[PDB]
Amino acid sequence: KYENGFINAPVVVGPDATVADVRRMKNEFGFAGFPVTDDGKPTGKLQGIITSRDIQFV
Amino acid sequence: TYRDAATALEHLATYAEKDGLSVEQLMDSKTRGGLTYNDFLVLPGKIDFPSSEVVLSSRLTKKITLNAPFVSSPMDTVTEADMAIHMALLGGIGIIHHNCTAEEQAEMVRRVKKYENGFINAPVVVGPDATVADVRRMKNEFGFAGFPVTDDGKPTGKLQGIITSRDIQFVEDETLLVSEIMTKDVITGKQGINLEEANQILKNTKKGKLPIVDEAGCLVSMLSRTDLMKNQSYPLASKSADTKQLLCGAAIGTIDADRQRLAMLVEAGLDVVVLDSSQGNSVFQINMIKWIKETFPDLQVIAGNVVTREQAASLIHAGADGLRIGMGSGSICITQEVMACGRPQGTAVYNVTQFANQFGVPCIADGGVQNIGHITKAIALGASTVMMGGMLAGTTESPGEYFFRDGKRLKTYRGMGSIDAMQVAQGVTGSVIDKGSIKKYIPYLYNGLQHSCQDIGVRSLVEFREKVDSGSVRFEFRTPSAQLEGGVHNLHSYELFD
Amino acid sequence: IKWIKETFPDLQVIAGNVVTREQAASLIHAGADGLRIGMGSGSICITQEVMACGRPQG
Amino acid sequence: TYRDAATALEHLATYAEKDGLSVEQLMDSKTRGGLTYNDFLVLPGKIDFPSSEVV
Amino acid sequence: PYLYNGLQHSCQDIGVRSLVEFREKVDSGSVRFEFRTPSAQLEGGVHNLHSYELFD
Amino acid sequence: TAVYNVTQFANQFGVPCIADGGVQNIGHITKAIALGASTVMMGGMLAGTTESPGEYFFRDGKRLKTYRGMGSIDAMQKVAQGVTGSVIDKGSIKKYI
Ligand SMILES: Nc1nc2c(ncn2[C@@H]2O[C@H](COP(=O)(O)OP(=O)(O)O)[C@@H](O)[C@H]2O)c(=O)[nH]1
Ligand SMILES: Nc1nc2c(ncn2[C@@H]2O[C@H](COP(=O)(O)OP(=O)(O)O)[C@@H](O)[C@H]2O)c(=O)[nH]1
Ligand SMILES: Nc1nc2c(ncn2[C@@H]2O[C@H](COP(=O)(O)OP(=O)(O)O)[C@@H](O)[C@H]2O)c(=O)[nH]1
Ligand SMILES: Nc1nc2c(ncn2[C@@H]2O[C@H](COP(=O)(O)OP(=O)(O)O)[C@@H](O)[C@H]2O)c(=O)[nH]1
Ligand SMILES: Nc1nc2c(ncn2[C@@H]2O[C@H](COP(=O)(O)OP(=O)(O)O)[C@@H](O)[C@H]2O)c(=O)[nH]1
Ligand SMILES: Nc1nc2c(ncn2[C@@H]2O[C@H](COP(=O)(O)O)[C@@H](O)[C@H]2O)c(=O)[nH]1
Ligand SMILES: Nc1nc2c(ncn2[C@@H]2O[C@H](COP(=O)(O)O)[C@@H](O)[C@H]2O)c(=O)[nH]1
Ligand SMILES: [K+]
Ligand SMILES: [K+]
Repeated sequence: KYENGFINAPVVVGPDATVADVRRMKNEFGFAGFPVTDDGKPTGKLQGIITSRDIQFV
Repeated sequence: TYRDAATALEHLATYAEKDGLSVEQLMDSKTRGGLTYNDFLVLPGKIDFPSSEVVLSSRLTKKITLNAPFVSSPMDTVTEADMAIHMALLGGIGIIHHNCTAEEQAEMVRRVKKYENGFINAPVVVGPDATVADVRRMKNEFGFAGFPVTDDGKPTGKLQGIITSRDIQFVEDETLLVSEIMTKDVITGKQGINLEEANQILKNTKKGKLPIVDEAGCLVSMLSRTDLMKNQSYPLASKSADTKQLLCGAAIGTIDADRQRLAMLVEAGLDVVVLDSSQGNSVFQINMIKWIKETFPDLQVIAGNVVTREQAASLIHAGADGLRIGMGSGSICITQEVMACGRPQGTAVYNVTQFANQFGVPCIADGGVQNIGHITKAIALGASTVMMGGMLAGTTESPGEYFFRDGKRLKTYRGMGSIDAMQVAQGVTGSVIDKGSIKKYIPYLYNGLQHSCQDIGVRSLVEFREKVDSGSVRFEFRTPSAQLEGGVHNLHSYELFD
Repeated sequence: IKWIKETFPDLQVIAGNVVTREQAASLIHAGADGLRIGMGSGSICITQEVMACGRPQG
Repeated sequence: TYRDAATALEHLATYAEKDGLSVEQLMDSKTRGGLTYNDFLVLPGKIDFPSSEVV
Repeated sequence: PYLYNGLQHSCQDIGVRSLVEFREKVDSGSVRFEFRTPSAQLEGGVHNLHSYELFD
Repeated sequence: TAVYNVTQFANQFGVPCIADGGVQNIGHITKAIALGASTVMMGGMLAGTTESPGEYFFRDGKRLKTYRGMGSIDAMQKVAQGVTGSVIDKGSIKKYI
């Protein structure tokens, strides 16, 4: 999973998740590029994306 | 029969003195005299706070204060730009060596000052007629890839767009012009805006840069997102309160030629100068000090080296803003064996600072420092900061090429008085073991000093200074047997950080 | 120490480590039933070199 | 508060003795006695001449 | 000449222009001294190096 | 001798062979391939590099990493045919390889 062309089952986050949750996810995986789906599942409806820049200075 | 335990604290008053020695009694030679760090200990006190609460704010000079009492020595095997940059970021400061041409030293100072910025002065720019090949050559040279695009290719030119690493990153045709690949619509800040205002706009855009332009649309300055990141990652960084640039120190001699050298260092943005000498109490250095205060009145001057009260008085009278203490205490130094002249570092620090502190002149304890214990004791005896040479040699930020010998990873470390460096030697050439990055090593020293203050029962170095002078902090001599017992002993083998 | 004497009054408490008169007085006042003396005197210990803090054991 | 630096040389007179020991005090055994070269140092002073001038 | 030059620099650091002056300033108590504990002697010499290598 | 005699047989079946063990330098790699090996396996040479697990410690004035055989008692504990030892630091394999 270190290098991909098409990433399978990318890590995602729900809209109701907090910045605290996203930072905890960044430390764990550890990247900060999580698309946002409505149900918080990888197969869910895309509603946006959150990146490192988005949470860097929150 | 036995006294009631409830009377334990009250019974302490029946004793004429607190247990252990005052700093006065310790250094009241006597009987015994001429001691160094390893000859004594600081006795523990009362803990009523966490070590994380301990403040290590320290005066480098009259007007300069650091968040940590750590100073890297001006030696060609310890402090160049890389060293000085990271010392400043981690709350200390670096003194750039002068075993080099004036131009080379000024360049090192300049790189330290330009490493972090608030408003970038004269940012690197590119013209629209430049090629991708040119931009890549610029990236390699500076090297950063964010360049605003001006019509004339001057920092003061009319802004027409911006070129970033992402823009050139996967361009196959290097002949393409900047005008073709650049981003034309760029968010800018208006001239006259202050730093806090400019930063917010930058934070809102989420872009790499924020160019500042005048009403005519000409570039005047620029912000960088990474500067905000650097501030966030290094909140204790030693920086100018106005420019946000890292503080930088540099060493010079006291000959007439160093006047031109210093002028070049000041132009590069030097914040503090160290007059480098094994015996600073000279007419030569005194004249240099006087010349600096009238020529560069805003430049802080550290004089030295000194080890006696008389030396200190002489240079303080000359106008020194700080003092460098140590003669022969250096790991790679031999002045005492060659000149018969020097002083045990512990006694030197005490007797000099006992005089100098009365004048609000901070003193650097220079040489003989190898561990956290040495740092604590130096400060206990009156030092405001400690200078480290050998301890920082062999770190990745140190300027050296690692070589292998005796099955050990080594870096060369040499005294500035050694014949090799000058090319009667007062230093020698040697090697030191690898230690890794100071990004780990300095926080270890920082954390260690906090715990040391905690055990002693002081919440800051300011408090530490006060409680020692008042006789509240207590000390104890170490016989040769006590020192062996104090260190590792009676083991077949043994293996601090990481 | 105080919490132990009121919770487990029959339990003997040894406090420490200490090396000064003042430390001893403090913990004795707290109710210590015994004291442990030593700081840096340990064969495998380095507190004195790392903390600049300790005392010759004698 | 801090003393004025201009009074630094004048303030030296408030001390009973110069910093360090006299040769008499060094060799006034005592306590300590029976020392050799490696047991002591000479403290530095004031430089107002080049070493080449030394006779 | 190395010893000669070295002794000149040593006199300079002490602040005396000759051995005659050196003798006088010591006897008058102007030249000052300091004991060296065993720790100070180790600190005064080369210390804490993996290896090391005066004249020539 | 092991690499030569095995590969002289294995090459006839198009089966590539790894030369595992005894490799310490570029010369060993060359000779192993010369004798018929298709690749070389390195253990000790890569131990002590930054990308290798786990943590460095200092002994005898040298920066070391623990290096042990899978047949050592320590390894089998989560008749020994291996031992536990140490190797010097080597830095990143991004430079070493
Ligand atoms: N997304 C993605 N594309 C890749 C990756 N590796 C190679 N490619 C694409 O594969 C194509 C050709 O790659 P090539 O240069 O032959 O190297 P190779 O794919 O590593 O064999 C190019 O379009 C690359 O951008 C990867 O890790 N991720
Ligand atoms: N963002 C993300 N990256 C993944 C995932 N799984 C594997 N990766 C890889 O991890 C790397 C992360 O990209 P990077 O730009 O370094 O970090 P990010 O921008 O914070 O996501 C890429 O090379 C991905 O191919 C995943 O679920 N999410
Ligand atoms: N781009 C740029 N950076 C500078 C200049 N002068 C100093 N710097 C510093 O270099 C750093 C730029 O790093 P970064 O923005 O990540 O690199 P870039 O995105 O490729 O420009 C900032 O911290 C600046 O303070 C300059 O003229 N141009
Ligand atoms: N629209 C617009 N694009 C910009 C601005 N600043 C930079 N860009 C472009 O957006 C892309 C990403 O730039 P940036 O994130 O600053 O580059 P990085 O610092 O290399 O990550 C590049 O193609 C830039 O030319 C801006 O203010 N507005
Ligand atoms: N652009 C920029 N702003 C800075 C820098 N250093 C401090 N600041 C700003 O100074 C203001 C005060 O922040 P401050 O509390 O000093 O943060 P700290 O320096 O981490 O303690 C904030 O707007 C910071 O963003 C820098 O290097 N660059
Ligand atoms: N006399 C003398 N002192 C030196 C020389 N090089 C470095 N020093 C001193 O030794 C200190 C470094 O000591 P270390 O940190 O290695 O124990 C420096 O701060 C500097 O004052 C030299 O060549 N001669
Ligand atoms: N018999 C035995 N072989 C081992 C053990 N541990 C490792 N080896 C082998 O020794 C090789 C290591 O060779 P090196 O690169 O250290 O010279 C490994 O690739 C593996 O094949 C062990 O405990 N017992
Ligand atoms: K010990
Ligand atoms: K020395």
